[PDB]
Amino acid sequence: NQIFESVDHYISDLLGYEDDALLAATNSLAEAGMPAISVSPNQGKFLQLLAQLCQAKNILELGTLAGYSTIWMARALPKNGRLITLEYDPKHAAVAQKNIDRAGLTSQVQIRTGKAIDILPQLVEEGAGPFDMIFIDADKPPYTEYFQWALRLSRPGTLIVADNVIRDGKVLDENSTEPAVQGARRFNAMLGANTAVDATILQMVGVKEYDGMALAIVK
Amino acid sequence: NQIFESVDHYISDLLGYEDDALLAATNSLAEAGMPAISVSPNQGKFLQLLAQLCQAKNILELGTLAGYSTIWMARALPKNGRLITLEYDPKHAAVAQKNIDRAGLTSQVQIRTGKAIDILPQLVEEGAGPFDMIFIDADKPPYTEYFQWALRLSRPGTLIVADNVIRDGKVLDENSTEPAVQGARRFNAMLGANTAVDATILQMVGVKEYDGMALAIVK
Ligand SMILES: Nc1ncnc2c1ncn2[C@@H]1O[C@H](CSCC[C@H](N)C(=O)O)[C@@H](O)[C@H]1O
Ligand SMILES: Nc1ncnc2c1ncn2[C@@H]1O[C@H](CSCC[C@H](N)C(=O)O)[C@@H](O)[C@H]1O
Ligand SMILES: [Mg+2]
Ligand SMILES: [Mg+2]
Repeated sequence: NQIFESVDHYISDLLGYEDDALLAATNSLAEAGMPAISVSPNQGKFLQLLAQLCQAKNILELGTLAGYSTIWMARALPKNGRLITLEYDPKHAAVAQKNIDRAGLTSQVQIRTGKAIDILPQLVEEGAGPFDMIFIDADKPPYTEYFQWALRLSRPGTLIVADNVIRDGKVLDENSTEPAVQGARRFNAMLGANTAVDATILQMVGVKEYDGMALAIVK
Repeated sequence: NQIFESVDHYISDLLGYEDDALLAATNSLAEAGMPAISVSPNQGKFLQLLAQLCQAKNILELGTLAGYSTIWMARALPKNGRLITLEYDPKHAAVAQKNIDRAGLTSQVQIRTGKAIDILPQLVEEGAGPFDMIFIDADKPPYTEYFQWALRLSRPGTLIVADNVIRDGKVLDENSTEPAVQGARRFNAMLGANTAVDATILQMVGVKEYDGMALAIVK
């Protein structure tokens, strides 16, 4: 439906201004054959505000892409704050690095290249946590296991956000053949069973396909 | 539409459990001849999570109705925490008081029966602030002025949430003659012009009509 796109433009015209660095991060996707699946401008503003509510000094992100979400959240940090972002595809990591450098965030953002499931245990061994806010936005089948590692890297009060857990309502389909839909359903079931967090799922509409984000606070 | 309602039920089954006090607050509406306009269960859980992220000890609410939103937020408070809620309709205030008593929240929730525009300057005279979180959800035309009073009762980092600021996308109609739509448009314009806060509007779908909430953090 057109109405959600029109209302998103109305909102971003008021409260979703994008500077050159964010517009250049979006423009970088097509040039590198990367999917146009960044958070929307209004979702970026929302993640920035959540980071401010957390008084975030240390943020962990799974799934960098071009660093669009990364720039929004890193801009909530104090100058001595750090965002670690994990990216499997070396092409995406190099594009994201250029975009972070253009944004003047080189000293605040560490891009680690590799599988999230390989790097998360390294972060625990290094004592990189606890993170004030964790954004889970990589491949979807392992969301459930990514959340278990996120808890190992959390403090009481840590906010864990997981993107793309509604998928146009396809999570209602118990017989879905789509691995990302199966991954979201398994993650959502895990969150429903979890005693370590208070959580909800926010349905989200706008310029992107109908979807949702899970928000979880570590008790 | 049906999909948004079905997905809302899926989410509330996982993460939106309502105890007897919440269900009794909902049931009180039809018995009392009150409009069925409480926040949804999943919106209630979201407000509770935001109050936890604020580490709220002092909460202000405009517009109590039967106290449904009030119960969700007051349950985030520590035992020495307080929520002040403003309700113009003495019948609504009496119904909310019974519902708050049933929830065991009598000691922590103060219902003030009168117009918010009359009571807000009383709270300033009393030094009742600052509030960690403010929920604006009363009559719609004066939302703009309620927000100015909310800033007078805020600290740096206060979260201000305003419900019902999208109204099924009717805020796109500059020629709307509906008081609630004009109130939302004027508030949204104020919010886009306001240099005292960082803010967004979240589009919302689910069991209620397509709408949205404004979220603002005081600088
Ligand atoms: N196993 C894995 N570990 C880490 N990153 C992975 C991964 N599998 C996929 N990814 C990456 O996850 C990303 C998902 S898109 C991330 C979008 C970004 N958070 C934004 O909103 O701007 C892609 O860059 C993809 O390459
Ligand atoms: N001037 C005013 N001052 C305070 N409350 C007002 C008001 N005008 C209307 N109201 C009240 O605002 C309420 C709007 S409905 C509030 C719903 C409630 N927050 C919930 O989600 O559960 C009604 O109870 C109405 O009586
Ligand atoms: Mg995503
Ligand atoms: Mg309302």
